[PDB]
Amino acid sequence: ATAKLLQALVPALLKSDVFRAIYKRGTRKQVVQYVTNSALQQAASSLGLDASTISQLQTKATQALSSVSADSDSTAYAKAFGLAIAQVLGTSGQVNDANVNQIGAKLATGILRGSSAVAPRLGIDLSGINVDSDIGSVTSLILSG
Repeated sequence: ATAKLLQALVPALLKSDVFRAIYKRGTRKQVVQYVTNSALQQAASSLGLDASTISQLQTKATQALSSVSADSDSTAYAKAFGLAIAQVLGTSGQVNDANVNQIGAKLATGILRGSSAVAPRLGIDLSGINVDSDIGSVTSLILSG
């Protein structure tokens, strides 16, 4: 399900105003790693995944983040999330054609909500950003677009 999983999740992250405000060009690497870890724990645990699968997701996300340059834009971070998620969940049995879009929407929901919950205390101002509407917009992209 790797292709359809990327096609659901990554466009949602690319179209998200929350994601663009948090995963900004030049963000300190430790700030990105922290928010990513927190967002993936929230998103993956919402799917009920076992702890070993979540650990593998966190390792793969760290490896994907290490490839993102300091001059890269938010688009490169969205792709890194997709790479790690598709590497861990694309072929194990957690995701198939019947649920791939729904899994993408639930992961996008958890990544956006989980990132927004911790970004302010890491110094990232989310003033003015309507997370509820942002999440509704990108899940609607996945289910209708």
